[PDB]
This record gives sequence, C-alpha cells and structure tokens, in this order.
Amino acid sequence: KVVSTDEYVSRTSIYYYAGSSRLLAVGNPYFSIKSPNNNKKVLVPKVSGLQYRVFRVRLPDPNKFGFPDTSFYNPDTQRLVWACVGLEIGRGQPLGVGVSGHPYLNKFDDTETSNRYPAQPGSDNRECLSMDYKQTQLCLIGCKPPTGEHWGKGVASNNNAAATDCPPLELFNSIIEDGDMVDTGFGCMDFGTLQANKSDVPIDICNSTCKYPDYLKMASEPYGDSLFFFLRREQMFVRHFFNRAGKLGEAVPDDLYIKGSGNTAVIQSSAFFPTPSGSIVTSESQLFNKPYWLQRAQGHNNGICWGNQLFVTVVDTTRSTNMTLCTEVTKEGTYKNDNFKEYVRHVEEYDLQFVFQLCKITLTAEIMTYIHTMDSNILEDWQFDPLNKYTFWEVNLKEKFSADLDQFPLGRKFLLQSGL
Amino acid sequence: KVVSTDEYVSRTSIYYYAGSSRLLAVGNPYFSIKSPNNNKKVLVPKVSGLQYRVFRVRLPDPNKFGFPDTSFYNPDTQRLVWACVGLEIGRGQPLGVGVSGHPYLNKFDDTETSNRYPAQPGSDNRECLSMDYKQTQLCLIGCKPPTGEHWGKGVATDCPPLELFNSIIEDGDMVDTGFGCMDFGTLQANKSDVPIDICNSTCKYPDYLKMASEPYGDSLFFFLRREQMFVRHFFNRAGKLGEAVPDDLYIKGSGNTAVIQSSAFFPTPSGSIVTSESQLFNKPYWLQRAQGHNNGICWGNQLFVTVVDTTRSTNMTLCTEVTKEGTYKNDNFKEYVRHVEEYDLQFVFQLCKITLTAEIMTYIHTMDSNILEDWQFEDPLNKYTFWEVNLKEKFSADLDQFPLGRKFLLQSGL
Amino acid sequence: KVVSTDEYVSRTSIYYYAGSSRLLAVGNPYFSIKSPNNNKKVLVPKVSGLQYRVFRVRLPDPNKFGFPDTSFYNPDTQRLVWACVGLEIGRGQPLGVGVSGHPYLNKFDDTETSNRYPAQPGSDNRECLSMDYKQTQLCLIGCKPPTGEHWGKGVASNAAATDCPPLELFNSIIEDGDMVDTGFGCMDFGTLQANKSDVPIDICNSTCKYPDYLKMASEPYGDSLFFFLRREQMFVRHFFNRAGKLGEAVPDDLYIKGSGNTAVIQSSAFFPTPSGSIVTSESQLFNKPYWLQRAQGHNNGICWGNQLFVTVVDTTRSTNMTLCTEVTKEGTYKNDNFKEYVRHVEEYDLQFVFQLCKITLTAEIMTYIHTMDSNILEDWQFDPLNKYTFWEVNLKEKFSADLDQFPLGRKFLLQSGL
Amino acid sequence: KVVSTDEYVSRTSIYYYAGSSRLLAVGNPYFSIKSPNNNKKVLVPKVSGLQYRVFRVRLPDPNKFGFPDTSFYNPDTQRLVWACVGLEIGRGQPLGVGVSGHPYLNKFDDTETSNRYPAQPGSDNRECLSMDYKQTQLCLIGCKPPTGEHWGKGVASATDCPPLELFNSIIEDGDMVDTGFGCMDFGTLQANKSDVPIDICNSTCKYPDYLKMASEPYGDSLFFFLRREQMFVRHFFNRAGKLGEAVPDDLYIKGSGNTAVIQSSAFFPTPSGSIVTSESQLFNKPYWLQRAQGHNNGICWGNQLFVTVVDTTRSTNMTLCTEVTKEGTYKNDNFKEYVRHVEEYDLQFVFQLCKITLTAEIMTYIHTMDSNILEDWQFEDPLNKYTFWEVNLKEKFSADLDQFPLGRKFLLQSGL
Ligand SMILES: [Mg+2]
Ligand SMILES: [Mg+2]
Ligand SMILES: [Mg+2]
Ligand SMILES: [Mg+2]
Ligand SMILES: [Mg+2]
Ligand SMILES: [Mg+2]
Ligand SMILES: [Mg+2]
Ligand SMILES: [Mg+2]
Ligand SMILES: [Mg+2]
Ligand SMILES: [Mg+2]
Ligand SMILES: [Mg+2]
Ligand SMILES: [Mg+2]
Ligand SMILES: [Mg+2]
Ligand SMILES: [Mg+2]
Ligand SMILES: [Mg+2]
Ligand SMILES: [Mg+2]
Ligand SMILES: [Mg+2]
Ligand SMILES: [Mg+2]
Ligand SMILES: [Mg+2]
Ligand SMILES: [Mg+2]
Ligand SMILES: [Mg+2]
Ligand SMILES: [Mg+2]
Ligand SMILES: [Mg+2]
Ligand SMILES: [Mg+2]
Repeated sequence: KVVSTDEYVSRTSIYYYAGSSRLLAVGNPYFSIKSPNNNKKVLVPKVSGLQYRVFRVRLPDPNKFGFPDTSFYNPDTQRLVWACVGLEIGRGQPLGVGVSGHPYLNKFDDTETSNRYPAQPGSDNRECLSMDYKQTQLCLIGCKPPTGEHWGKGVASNNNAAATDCPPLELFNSIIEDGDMVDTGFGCMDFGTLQANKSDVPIDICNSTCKYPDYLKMASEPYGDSLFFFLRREQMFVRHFFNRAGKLGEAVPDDLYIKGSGNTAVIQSSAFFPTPSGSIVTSESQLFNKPYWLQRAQGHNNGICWGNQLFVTVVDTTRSTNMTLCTEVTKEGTYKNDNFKEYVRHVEEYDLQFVFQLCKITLTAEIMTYIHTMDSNILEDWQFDPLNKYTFWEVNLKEKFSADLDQFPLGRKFLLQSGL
Repeated sequence: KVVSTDEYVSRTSIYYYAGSSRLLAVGNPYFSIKSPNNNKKVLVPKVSGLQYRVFRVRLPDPNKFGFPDTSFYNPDTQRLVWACVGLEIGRGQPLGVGVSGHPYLNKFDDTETSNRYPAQPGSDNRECLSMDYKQTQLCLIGCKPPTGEHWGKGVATDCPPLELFNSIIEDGDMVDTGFGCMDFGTLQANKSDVPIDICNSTCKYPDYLKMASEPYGDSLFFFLRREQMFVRHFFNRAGKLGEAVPDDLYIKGSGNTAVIQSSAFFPTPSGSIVTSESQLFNKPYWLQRAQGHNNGICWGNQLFVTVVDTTRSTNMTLCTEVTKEGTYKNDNFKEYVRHVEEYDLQFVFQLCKITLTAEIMTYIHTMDSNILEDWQFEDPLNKYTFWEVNLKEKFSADLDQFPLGRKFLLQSGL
Repeated sequence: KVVSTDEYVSRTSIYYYAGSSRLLAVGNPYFSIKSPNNNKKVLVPKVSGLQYRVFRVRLPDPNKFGFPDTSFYNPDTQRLVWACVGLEIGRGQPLGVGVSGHPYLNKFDDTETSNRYPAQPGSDNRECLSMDYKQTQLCLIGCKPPTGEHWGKGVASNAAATDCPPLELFNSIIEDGDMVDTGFGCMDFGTLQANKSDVPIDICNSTCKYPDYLKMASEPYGDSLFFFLRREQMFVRHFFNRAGKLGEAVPDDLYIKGSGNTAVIQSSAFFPTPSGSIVTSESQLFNKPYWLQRAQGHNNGICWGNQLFVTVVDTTRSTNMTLCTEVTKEGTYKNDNFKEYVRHVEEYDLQFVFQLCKITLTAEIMTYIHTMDSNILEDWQFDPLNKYTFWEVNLKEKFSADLDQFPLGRKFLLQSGL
Repeated sequence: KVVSTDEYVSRTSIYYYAGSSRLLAVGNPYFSIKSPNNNKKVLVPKVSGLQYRVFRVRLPDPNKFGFPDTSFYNPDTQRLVWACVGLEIGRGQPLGVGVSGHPYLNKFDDTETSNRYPAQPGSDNRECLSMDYKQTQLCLIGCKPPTGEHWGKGVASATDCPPLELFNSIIEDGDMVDTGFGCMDFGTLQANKSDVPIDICNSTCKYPDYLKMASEPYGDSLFFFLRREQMFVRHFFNRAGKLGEAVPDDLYIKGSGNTAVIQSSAFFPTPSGSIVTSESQLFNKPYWLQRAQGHNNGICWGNQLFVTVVDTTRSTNMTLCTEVTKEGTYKNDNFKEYVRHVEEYDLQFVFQLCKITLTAEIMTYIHTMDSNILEDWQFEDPLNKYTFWEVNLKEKFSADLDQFPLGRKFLLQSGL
C-alpha cells in the first residue's frame, strides 16, 4: 500500500537555505500572570526549561515561488514540494539547571535513614520544598505535529462494589502543543485531575499535564509524517525519599508484616514518593548546536514537507537556569527583608536553521490516486486548517528562503558535507 | 551428538513480520488488590518495574497456515517451522526510578558514622523506611521458557540450611533487588527485613550458566544484560544474633560497652542513574548466529521473550479528595500508588522446511518427541504463568509496511 | 556577496613563530582593592578563575617588517597580511577549584528535605555561605573582539499585576576581566538584584556575560570566530529560598490554602547553588596545539589590521591560595595574632604560528575590501577599540623565522610534514 | 638462556574441552564456625566476596590418557603435555555489594567537618560500624601457584613502632584480598583487634606480587592476567588510644586552656568501592591464550593449572531470620538473625595437546628448569601443605568441542 517517497518524488540539484534568526521567550517558570479582570489576558507568560517547544515552520509554496529559471520542471504535468535535508537547532544562553518547588508540598517524613515510631501527624504538615527535575533533551522533526502520551482519569464500571476508590487510569494520546510540560520524574500524567490535593508535586506541574512522546505510535504510523528523525537523551536518579501525609487509600495487606504494639501500634503511611534529580549537565552531551543531515528516514516519508510546512519539537532542560531578580522598595542604610521584593524569571533562546532541497512530482493517474488516499489536501492545494485549534510557535519562513547557501553557517556546512 | 540446526533445517526466502501492538499493564507496584467477593481473585494486579515480564509468543502453525502457494515444499516428506531472525522490544513510558519500602522495616541503628554504646533498649524498634533498588535491564530469547536460580530453605547452629533451587521464571516473578536471589517468604520469618514488595516473594536471577550449557540451546538464542548498584546506607538488624562473633576477633568490653551490639549488618542498595545511552531496548536485534546449536528455530510454533527493565520503574502518585473544603486537612484526602508498563513486541520470522528422513526423524524424536507427534508424522507448560502474546492472526508478508520490517530489509540488503 | 579569503588572499611559504613568554596575573579573587579614596588607582587587581581573559595580540605590520629577502611580492600592486595557522594556549599552575561566597548571602531556609511551618521570624536572616561555581573552559580566536550576551534592565514600559524589572538581552564586547556566568545566569546583578546579597560578592556588583555564539557565527565575514572550543558543566548542590517579599504570589489555583500553623505561606522564591564537579586533565582544552586549517566562516584566519584576539575562560585552575601573617609571635595560639588573606594567580603562555599572505589589489578586490572594512585600505596607504579593556600582548619584536627552535614551531613542522 | 616454549614444544591439531561444572561455596562472610563436636573441623566455612579463590586444576596425564589413536607420537623419544589455549571463568549469582563491620570498631571522632576541643577518649569508646570495601576483580592463570605480598612484623632489631617487613608467600584459597586498609598481617600488626572489621582483623590481606611474578625467568606464574581495582574515601575518623609518635613541635603552635590537650592525629579513612556494573565485568567471557608475554606460552607442566580469582562484584551477603516464637505482635526476642554469603563458579577450558621430543639439548633444558618434569615422565608434593580449591578434570576431558559453550566459541574464533 504505502511506498517510499523516493519512488515518486524526484530530487533536483536546487537547494535553499532558511533561518529563523533569534527566537526569544521570557516569562515566569512556575506560572503565567494574568491581568484582572481579564483572567484570559496573559501579561507574563509561563516560560520554563521543562516545556515542549513546538515550532510550526511555514515554508513558501514552491509552486508559487519566484524562481529565476523554471526550466527544470513542467507545471503542466508536475508539482513542486520542499524536502528538508539539513537542520541545526541553535541554542543560546549558558548551560544550567533550574529548580522547582511547592510552598505547601505534601511531604511528611524523610524515610531514608531515620523514621521511628510513633508518628504524630496533624491536619496540615505540608512543607516548603524544592527539587531539580529529571533531565531531558529531545528533538522531533516531521511535517505533522507530534503525538504525546499521558495518563489521565478514566471511567470505572459501576457494576460491582469498588474495592478501592483509586481513580481509574486511562492512557490518552494528544498533540503536543507549544508550552506543554514534559515529564519531570513524577510520570507523564494529568496532575490536575489525578492529584486532587494540588500539593503532591511542585506548582509548575501540579495543575498541568506532563506528556511523553508516543514514540511507538509515531514510528508505526503508515506514512511516517511525524518522525523524519529524532534524538533523545533522558537521565535521572533518586535524590531523596519521603512519604505522604493523608489517608492511605490501600492498606498494606496483613500477610506482609507482623503487627506492632506500644510505640508501633499505629502503622505509618507507606505512601512513598521520591524526589528526582537530573544530575550534571555537560557540553559533551549536548544534542543541539550541531547539524543534522536528513539523508534517509526510517519511515516512508524521507523528509518531504507536504503542505509547505514543518514541525520542530524540542525539549532542552540543560539551560533551565531561573534568574533571581530583586527590587528595592525602600532604601535604608541597614538591610531589612521587608525593603525588597523577590522575582524569578526564565528565558529561552532558539535559532532554527534549515537547508531545503527542491523536489518535483510527476502527477500521473497512479500517483494522483496514491497522494489522494494519503492526503487529499495535497492535490487540492496544488490546484490540480484544523491545526489552528492548537498552539504552536509560529515561525514564518515564507520571506526567508535564499539560494546562496554559502552566505549562512549551516549552508556552508551542507556544501562541505555534500561535496558541492 | 547434538548438531546445529543449520545442518538439518533448510531456510527459504519467505519472510513474515509480526507485531503485538501496544501491550499495557496497570496496577499496584507493591501488592495486588483482591476482589471483595473472592480473596483468591485479583482485582488490581501487582505491576512493578522489578518484575520479570515473560511473554509466551504464539505463532501460527506453518503446516496449517493459509499460504497462497505451497509449491515450495512437499508435505508428504517435509514439515515447516518458523525461525526468528529479528526482534525489537518496544518500551513506552518515560525513563524513571521508583522506590519501595516497609512501614515496619527491621532497621535498628545507622552504622555508617556514629553508633556508640550502650545500645538502645526495645522490643519493636522497626522504622518506616524506603529505598531505590538495584538497576537491572535484561532480555532473553528462546523457544523454551527461561530458568532462574534462587536460594531457599534446604534439608537439614540454628541457621536455616540454604539450597540453590532452579525453576522456570514466570511472568510476574520478582528480580533480585540488592538483597539477593532468595525466597524471602521462607528465609526471613519476621517479614520485616526487606520491603513489602519482596518480603513475601521469591527473587530470581537467571541461571545463565545452566541455560548456556544445555545440549540443544533452546533457552538462549540471544540475551543482553546490564546490572548496577552501590551501597547507599549501612544499617544493622534488631533481633537476637544467631551466630555470635568469636572471642578471637575482639577484646571484650565492660560497663557501658559490656553488651555487644549486633553485627547483623545489612546495606540498602541504590541503582544510581538511568540514562538513554544505556538502554537495551527500542533497538533491533538480528538473530543471525546463535552461540548454541538452535539457531533461532521456534519448535512448537512458540517463542519466549523474557524482559526485566527497571529503568522505567516510576510509580505514580494518585490522590482523591474525599471532602472539599476551603483549607487543607489531611483527613480530606486519600493517597494511592500505581505503576504502569508499556511494551510493543516486533518480530521478523523466516519460514524453514525440514526433510524428515529416517536419520532426521531419529534425531528430532530424541530431541523432543512432541515435535514429530504435533507434525502428524496436556501441555506441561500450562501450569506456569506467562504473558501470552497471540500472533496467530498477526503475520504479514509485507515487511516494508512496518518499522522492524524496513530495518530488516536494509540490514539484509533485500 | 561575501566570499572566502581563500579566493583573494594568496598564501606564501613564509612562516613565523611568535610567543608571549610567561604572562602572570596576581590579585584578589573577590574584589579589587582601590586606594582609600582614589577610584582609578588600583592597589590590588581583581584576578579570578571566573574572569574572561581577552588578549589583544599585536602583530608587526608585515608591510613594514624587515624580511631578509623581500623579493617575494610587488608593493606596487600587493599588500601583506598575517594568517594564523597554529595556536597553543599554555597554562601553568596546577588544576584546582576555588570557592566564592557572601558573608550576608540571602539564604533563608534549606528547602531540600525539612522546612516546616511556620517560617522563622526576623528582619535580617542572611548567612555567611560559600559555594563552588559552574565549571567552564572556552577559547575563542578571531581578528575581532568577541561579542557577549547578558540580561539587563529594559525600558520601564503591564504593571497592575507585577512590578518585576523589565528584562532586555544586551550584546556587548567581552573585555578582559569580565565575569563569566557561574550558575546564576548571564545577567547584570548590580542592577537586577538590588539587595546585593543574592549572589556571592565576586559577581553581586558585576555583569556575568555568556558568549553570543549564534551572533558571532552568523556575521557575514566571520571575523569573530576563526575557531573555538567550549566545555561547561554543573549540577545543583543545594536548594535554598530567598528572604524578602515575594513579588509575584502563587496563584490560588495551584494550592489549597493553609490555616493556623500553615496560614502564612512561605516564599517560593527558590534558588539553587551550583557545583562545577570534578576537574580532570583528560578534559583539558589547553596546553595542546590548534591547527587553524579551514575555518567555518569566510575569514580563514586572516589577521586584518595586524592584530588578533584570543579569549579564554578556564575555571579548572581556580584555586585561591590562603595567606596568613603573624602580627604578634607568642607561645600559644591566639586568633587576634594573625591576619588571613586570599590570593589567586593565573599563568599563561600564548604561542603562535603565522603564515605570510599577499593580496593583489585589483579594482574588484579593492571594492570588496573597502565594503568589508574601509580601514584596511587606508591603513595600507593604497581606534574604536581603545575605549575597551584588553590584556595587551605585543608580539611586534617577537616574530622569529626559526620555527624549529620553539615547541609549537616543531609541532607545526611535524604536523605539516615540512 | 631461557627460550620460549614455542621453540621446543610441538603443537598438534588435537584439542580437548574440559569444564568443572557448577562450583558452589556457602558460608558466613565474617568468620567460620568451628567444630560443634571437637578438633579443627569447620561446620560453617568462611565464604566472602573478599577472599581469593585459588583453583588447583588437575588435568589427566596425557602420557597415560586413553587417546583413541596414539600414532601421532612415539613414547620412545617423546612425551606429551597439555597447553591451555582458552578459558572462561563462569560466575553465577547477581551483581551486588556486601558490607563488613565490627561491633567494637576503634573509631573515636568523625574528623570530616566538626571536631572541636576539648576531646579525650574514655577507656572504651568503640562503636558498632560497617562499611563497603574497596572493589577488586582479578584473574591469574599459570601452572604455578601465585605469589602474594603483604606487610608483617620484622625482626626486633626513638620509637616503639613495630618493625615492618615485606613478606612473599603463596596465595592460598580463602586468603583475604586487600580491602582499602592495605596488604598487611592485621593479626600481628594491630594488637587491639578493633582497628579493622572482624573479617580481616585476625587475617592477613595479600596483594598479588605482580612485579615478582612477571620477572621470574620461565614465566610459569602468569600466562595471562586481568585486574580492575577501585575505591574512594567515604568517611574520615581518628583512633582512640595513645598516639605512638607525637606531632613535632615545629608543625603547630601549642594550644591553651581547653585546647591544651592535643587530639589524636591517628587518622584513618573508610573505603568505598563505589558502583558495580555489568560493563566492567572481567568474567563470563572467553580468554584466548594465544601469545603469553613470558616464555611459558600456556604449557601446563605437571599436568596442572592454577586459576586465581578475586571478584567483589557479587559480594552480596544474604540476611536470614528464624522465628523462635510465633506471636501475633512483633518482638525482637522472638527472632534470630543470620548472615550468609555464597559464591558460584563454572570453570571452562580448551586444551591443546603438545608433544616434546627429548633431544639431548631439550632434556638438559628441562632438567635445569624443573627436574621433576622428567622424573614424572620417567625418561612428596611440596604444594600439599597449602590449601587450594581442588578441581579434578581427569575424567572431564572431551574431544567433542562443539558440544560445549567454550568449545563452540573456540572453533568459531579459530576458524576450525
Ligand atoms: Mg514543501
Ligand atoms: Mg487528561
Ligand atoms: Mg488538568
Ligand atoms: Mg513490568
Ligand atoms: Mg523511550
Ligand atoms: Mg525492632
Ligand atoms: Mg523457595
Ligand atoms: Mg547453577
Ligand atoms: Mg559449563
Ligand atoms: Mg533444538
Ligand atoms: Mg537506560
Ligand atoms: Mg516511567
Ligand atoms: Mg520499569
Ligand atoms: Mg598543566
Ligand atoms: Mg528555618
Ligand atoms: Mg542573540
Ligand atoms: Mg580539565
Ligand atoms: Mg603542549
Ligand atoms: Mg582558573
Ligand atoms: Mg609563631
Ligand atoms: Mg587488566
Ligand atoms: Mg559477568
Ligand atoms: Mg559467556
Ligand atoms: Mg562477590
């Protein structure tokens, strides 16, 4: 049924470079700040190293592009499309690690070395704690937005009496949007719905959904439009061991321990949870600021940018430093806490660089039938929308294409790579 | 006496792809929840990153498969069998690490830096502690279920006699965690010396030496393994010391130091860091030349894929609000723990034919009398627990339509 | 339209070696000691392993240089320029790690494991703490000084919800003595942290700069980066929070309010301390030759204006030495009888191999060079950098044609087969 | 003078496989439990991951072996000997790390961050502490038992410090490897029995004398060896007891008042071997003994072979607990705690048959090298006083190499 694009897409010797120039995002890493009463107007966006960046790269329609000489194809019988053959994800700002926390984290005891009986809980024993998250680098490239997976609240059958009030778990797929949170060491789950107390994870995810890329689904899709290519590097270890306050929903069964007495009469909560740590960041392990040459994709789509668009998805927690800002409210000769206000800001700097190869397609009755079943919108647009409900970082390159490759960094690299 | 399958199994140019699609397991990482109607029925299974996953992969009988053209062999004199030539173990979910513990762990003192005399008094000094286990990745492939080794109570100091037991590793068996491959249920009577997810369980380690040395090599067509741990903390045990330190190894104390402290030490392990670069999975294995004599031949039209992967052992915190109120109160919330595992098994099989001469029939009959009987020329494994993966209806000849199929075609130049 | 220097710069077989000999800097790692009342009289300079070292390397003008035989070009139509083809940044002193701190660091609570309610009272809870910074090695070489990036206060200008300072990304020339980022970011701490206590004293009144690699790599002519190497690393050693008012409160949808003991919310103004971790010989970028054969940009090592800029950060020798003087000698130890000092030193040895080049100044090439930099033709007869601070390295009298008499020269001859 | 065995040992195309099958040791990692009846009889042996395992592998005498066809040599002028050309040290049990300790360790103060004045020990300040030792993997192969080095007390001969002497000895099965406290006779050099954990405090820890074994003329001790050691300092303590050598006065300014009584500078660290990983394993893989660095290229003179192993990467000690009295609530006195350690080995060999023509020149050469070779050939045993793990392969030699794991690996690797 499905065939490689190499069998019906003809490559030309025409190459073009396109660069986004510097892209900047500046905001609060823990939450967005709204303007009242407009609870829907964002004054300060949420900008965090733990966010997916999903760039929707717009390319100029090659069939309406002003080429100096169009004698390389026949518009009566052929249509043009761009193919991505080179990519470099520029990253500015120094390497660094940010931290996240909760002024009311649901941590009760430290359970690593000393947690003797008896335990005297109360009604509110939450603590103001912070941590450094799991480290993640990844880059996804395709002509279709990426698919994520996360656990959310499912539906339980009301037939039989519930042996547990644990919420039912369902694995959801969804498009990863720009700004979505990556998993941080506590799983890819909807914390807003599955953690009702709002205190079991830090505030930058406690009311969010953390998504993980569904690599298995995207790799098995027939046409392979999601993953032309990808890199990923994750790492974490357990930094600390705590337990939760609150009622233990599922009691330890009686065959797993001998009951205590006296000091040990009242069993402590075995609702354990670890804190993650991403450990060290290093230049040597960087995935970015280096060229990717998309020569042969594992899927059937070998870098063909159908619809004259492209999707670059990035996670990079190796520059997650959060800057401390401090203003002086009242100037005095001696230090007073109440004379200053503390703020936290995070920034992200990208510079997307591309090398595109012009391709032509001879529209025979057989190829037209193939492309129609693959995606009818391809032929319609060639003259031979539903993604607007999602949020992407728009990168318009319609006016950025240049045939002079050697005038740009990645272009020079491609010419040396290809022998041109 | 034993010969390579290459000498009597003839290979064809017929290849088939088969995949299980997404396989999900969801449950409680520490213990199963039983039905209120029948305490022997499991309602929420025990699902842990420290379990063996033993998939029993069922293949369609090629001698009864609906091939469009059968002119490539003669059923009057030959029989067919699949050979596994490629495998990829897909693993979903993010990398991560879970923890396990015990509300009444038998830890007495911390013996790392400061543990002066006299020793604390007590009849129950257990503590509520947790830890992160030794890290293990492994994959085993064969047409016979894997054999594990573990220590149990043997046959008869009052120390229990130790016996090394071999057994089939079943789906859901626990891997060793840093405290050894032993039957903790029978060898630790107090139920408090290891966390609750293994204190009433048996931890098994693969008996690689036994499996590699078997004549026909049905157990290990191929395997990979990566273990790691270090000692995170140093504790000692409460309870009477069964074997006192001999008098020639110390000068006796006196007064405050007269009552010797327990030298029943035990460490807590740690698996350290998990990293993408160390992953054994999500990559193709090409089973070209097995070290044993069975070069990937799936006798009985079945295949066993055994996996341990603790690098995705995250345990999710879930919390329900029993009573909604404007200020926080612990009694208004219930805390739960759940763990998930996501697999996607992908295979490439090669059709093979065997000419059943008097010499080959004799050889095979001695190897496994069931083979010829099932060929027309009660299953002893049904008492064991595996995760059956039924690929009877999943075989396809269009390799290039699937990820592993495309990798195989490039690898082999086809 | 920019073209490679290979297309209009002709290479000769003339090579010269030049070395700076030993370069030493000695001072206080945390601050300069100025004259009691005089501002521009520095008694002890600030010298730290966290400083950029930016060497402005002066070369002899080849058009005025006394070659033993000048019969290799035509002054009527050609001019000469040096090309850098070999470099080794010599580093003395042992590998080591220094620490920096603040006697009044704005650390309130340790938020790693135990930080229960209620919050401690007080108007000044600052503490005397130190830390070891993010580790950085880097070397940049070009004929133009490097460009840095850092965050500073932007236009005042979005005020009803927050009074946070406006942020703007500023580009500037990195000067000798500028501070590299340390784990708290590349920002102007002097203006953006008004309490002067949120970072150690060696950066709290300074601007930390990070090289703007992206800008320097995309400049049309490529004069900034003939070649560069970089190696950064850090992890989070500790977790603290800040004292002072929280400027942007946590939205109410991210938590359930406390009560009684937990009624007054603690500060979520968290901040980590960095650690550069281990330094090792095998990770060194220095004390090894770099052969500048083919640059990534269009300037393939051409030292226009007869100068060269070598920029270095090297925190792997950041040991700060303890010095103690005895004011009064007595038979028993008394703290008041001694004075404690801290000193840091840096030892460099810059080594170069240069290749003489000639340019035939045709009408086409003259037009190209004039558009590139009009000073080139004017200086040939065919300074806006003085407002900046650099470590001046004068090699005008250091050029030698006897390459095999010097370490890097022998390495060059062996490398090229000459 | 000394020449390679390649010059006078003729190689045949006859190969044989032999394996020990599973070898198991089970015991107490800290001490043996002696005769519950009488006499030096061990009921529970000392079995530790920090012990040397020295296997004395006995081969069948090829000059008396039942070869199906003996026309390949002439016993009137030739004798046969085995040469080792392949080995694999099988290791069972999971990777892991054990700990060792002392209920009365001579640790006084923690000297890492806070150790203020004044500080004087009482009469008994010992503590119940444990630690994880330096990590060591090593394997040595030869036809002669390995030589170890260790420090002991020298001759009696401004200080009362015991004289030190470097001793050489044969490493015996069960000997302790160095653990991070050095290769010394702790039994004689630490008279208080509390300065190191109980599993070495009355033992001698030996280190292989690589330099002595590599320089021996004939090279019988080390056909081949691998080693991997590692440790860091986990904690810093000092000792109680009188400091034998006071710090000289020129190295400090005296204290006064509460600092007038100087604290002991008898420091000592605790080691840690750090992480164990599969990727660092030396075992469970074949060694092809193709070209030895010494002159003996794998010739098993006397029809025996010595395989020495240290492997602390499976040093897990198992906890066992018996219930003396069953009750509905937990009580410490109702249970007894035990510690057990196990070791699992599977030694696999490929041997190549060799013949030696006994010319006048070779007989003289072999007689000077070792006269017993010719005597046993007919052309007591001083090693019986030592303790080795005996591995009898006399009945285990097989010519069907492809029926066994290492045989198949050897055939595939050699192109046979
Ligand atoms: Mg296109
Ligand atoms: Mg959801
Ligand atoms: Mg939500
Ligand atoms: Mg599992
Ligand atoms: Mg993955
Ligand atoms: Mg107890
Ligand atoms: Mg058992
Ligand atoms: Mg066994
Ligand atoms: Mg064997
Ligand atoms: Mg078989
Ligand atoms: Mg991994
Ligand atoms: Mg996970
Ligand atoms: Mg897992
Ligand atoms: Mg040096
Ligand atoms: Mg406090
Ligand atoms: Mg910029
Ligand atoms: Mg270094
Ligand atoms: Mg050098
Ligand atoms: Mg330095
Ligand atoms: Mg003095
Ligand atoms: Mg070695
Ligand atoms: Mg091994
Ligand atoms: Mg092996
Ligand atoms: Mg061991």
